[PDB]
Amino acid sequence: SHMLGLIKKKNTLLGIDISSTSVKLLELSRSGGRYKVEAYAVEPLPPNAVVEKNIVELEGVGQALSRVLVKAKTNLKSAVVAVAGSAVITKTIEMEAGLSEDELENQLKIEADQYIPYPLEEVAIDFEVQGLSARNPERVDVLLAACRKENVEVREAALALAGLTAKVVDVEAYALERSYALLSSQLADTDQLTVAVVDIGATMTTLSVLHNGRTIYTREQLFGGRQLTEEIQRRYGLSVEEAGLAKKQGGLPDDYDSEVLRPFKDAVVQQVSRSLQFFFAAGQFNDVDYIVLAGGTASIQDLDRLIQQKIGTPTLVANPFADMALNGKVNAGALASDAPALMIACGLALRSFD
Amino acid sequence: SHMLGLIKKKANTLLGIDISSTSVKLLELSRSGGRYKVEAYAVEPLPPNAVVEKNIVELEGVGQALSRVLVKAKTNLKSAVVAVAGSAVITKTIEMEAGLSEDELENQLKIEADQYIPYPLEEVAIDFEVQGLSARNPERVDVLLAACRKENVEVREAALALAGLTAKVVDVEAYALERSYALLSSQLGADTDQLTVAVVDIGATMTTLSVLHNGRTIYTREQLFGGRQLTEEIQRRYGLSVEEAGLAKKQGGLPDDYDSEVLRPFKDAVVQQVSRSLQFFFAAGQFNDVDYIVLAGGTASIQDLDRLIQQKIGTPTLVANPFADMALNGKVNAGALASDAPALMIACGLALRSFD
Ligand SMILES: Nc1ncnc2c1ncn2[C@@H]1O[C@H](COP(=O)(O)OP(=O)(O)O)[C@@H](O)[C@H]1O
Ligand SMILES: Nc1ncnc2c1ncn2[C@@H]1O[C@H](COP(=O)(O)OP(=O)(O)O)[C@@H](O)[C@H]1O
Ligand SMILES: [Mg+2]
Ligand SMILES: [Mg+2]
Ligand SMILES: [Mg+2]
Repeated sequence: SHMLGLIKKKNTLLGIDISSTSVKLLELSRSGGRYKVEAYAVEPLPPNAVVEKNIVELEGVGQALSRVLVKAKTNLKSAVVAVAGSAVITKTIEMEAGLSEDELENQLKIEADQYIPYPLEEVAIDFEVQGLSARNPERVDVLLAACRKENVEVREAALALAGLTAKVVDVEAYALERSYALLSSQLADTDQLTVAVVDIGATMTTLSVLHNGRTIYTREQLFGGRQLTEEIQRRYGLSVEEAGLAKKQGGLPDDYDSEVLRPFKDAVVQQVSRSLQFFFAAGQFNDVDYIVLAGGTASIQDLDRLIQQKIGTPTLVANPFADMALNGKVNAGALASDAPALMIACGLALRSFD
Repeated sequence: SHMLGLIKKKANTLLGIDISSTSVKLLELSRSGGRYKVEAYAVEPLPPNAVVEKNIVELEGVGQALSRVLVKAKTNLKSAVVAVAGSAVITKTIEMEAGLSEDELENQLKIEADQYIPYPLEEVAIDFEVQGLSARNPERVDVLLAACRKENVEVREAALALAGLTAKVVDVEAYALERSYALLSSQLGADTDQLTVAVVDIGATMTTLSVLHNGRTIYTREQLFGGRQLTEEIQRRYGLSVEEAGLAKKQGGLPDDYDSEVLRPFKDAVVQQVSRSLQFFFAAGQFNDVDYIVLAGGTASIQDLDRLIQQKIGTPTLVANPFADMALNGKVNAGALASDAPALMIACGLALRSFD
């Protein structure tokens, strides 16, 4: 009766991106092929509640999660969250064919130890049979992915504090690929291009090269928009909130562009340039067809122009909601201005439709 | 721990297999974000008396046709979505004990569903979905059950096995129609989400009217009239067999008297067919008009049949084309697909189930 579809298959999940400085919620639905944004909200975190990709203050995250639900105003209580790909170990091993799912699980629990740095008791294991081994029909190819149990369990607890349940623990790299596939309109078929996605966060910048939809390269750096925030704080005597608000609202003195924003803009360019060079010297690729700017920092005025000017590669700000429709309860202007920072959240929400 | 998704979920694309009374249709779709693509497509006629009405009679005959439709389609997919007719499915909402798991619920549902379903206890296939807490009593839950005869599932399951195919999903044809209809938004000049459309599927031995309001089916009527009538009229008049007459219909090498004595009278009979069925639906509810009439089925490819119906009923009419906004695989014959499009609605809808 598992095959029965006498009842129409009818199951959406919240896209919840937990970063170092904020919590982002996105809810999607679709009618045929066209997607629609049901709900959206962003909540700042208490400082040092989430350092790096690691949750430290559990209650602080839970509170942030609780409040972001209210502003989004949605009914959904199940969500998709993600761990960093840097925290996941992936390995392809071969196993005996003809094993049941339980037998396969038992063997993989015991032998995972042999394929993972982590101690055996602290590991969350995910697996997938790929098919029969090419060499030998007696064996199957098994994909194995592991991370420390702590990473899953801490996010479990964090969502629980907001009454939320993680139906799926995704990997940020996968979420990026899903939302990037929607940029095909904004770009030619995303299915035939080589594209450098530069996610410029607050404290973290990440280059992700995608060829025909699949990630083929990833590099990270401790560079981000907080650098711009801290320089506004220092020059004008503002707190983190005031300075962050000042970026968007633009109420700063005349010397802001030349003394603060442009030097930061240049640091962004140098950062992007070095990362591309690292990628070119890492494989067959000599060039990318496009650079897609992502993260809140990508909304900096004419940052895309500057990168085009200094690098010579077509650059645009990510907007996964270009073709989508909107619920009347969603602010079109707010979403549009925050669009490049919602790539991960959108990709997490797209996991509902896989 | 099935929350884990450390490995990316992928690769669950299913063949759309539309089994009718006279043919088997295969369609394979892929996706690139939201944009769909036609990967594979083939059509194989069925041996006579293999499928009468919606009932499979010659199992080996359907299996063999399925084997042959695979070769022509040239696909590596071995999993498929097949459908039963909605007339074979009963839908009922019943009230059950709360706190029971789904597995717990299914076992007990065998005993409880019997009172409400017109099928034998040991001969029924039951699908169910919990809706939520009962309004009458929050200690109980409302459960939607949909049932059909076990045989309808098993025979299509066996037919596919004979061709090395697996039925991963047994869909309902009405659901398949809704999925492919949602794609007509472009050609219809309006969003499928806000529109009222009467879909007239004119098959070989059957015509079916389906009214869709904002994307959902709110009415369905069917009759045993179809393109075989045209074929049977060609058979007798010119002394041609089923194959020759059916081939002549599309190719049309026929004698000058074909248009006035056979083709046009059939055109008019179709109009009479569509006309009555619409009046049935208007007199069945608030609706006094439909915005569009969508012609589906192979018989809908009769030239200017859409214009005739539009003029004689007064409602905008077009021939269904679910592949308008789709890229095509290089191995797929663009011309053949274009001419067979209105007959591929169900097959397209079945393949779209891969993405639900
Ligand atoms: N319109 C904007 N202009 C400039 N900077 C912005 C804008 N919107 C957001 N930011 C910056 O984006 C940074 C946060 O980026 P985001 O990717 O959304 O979170 P994270 O960096 O934690 O992943 C903050 O430093 C904020 O100052
Ligand atoms: N181009 C065409 N012109 C006229 N009739 C056609 C054309 N193509 C197919 N037909 C007729 O349409 C019928 C096929 O209907 P179809 O929907 O494919 O069958 P079913 O749904 O009953 O399996 C056949 O009787 C065929 O003669
Ligand atoms: Mg981020
Ligand atoms: Mg009964
Ligand atoms: Mg049909």
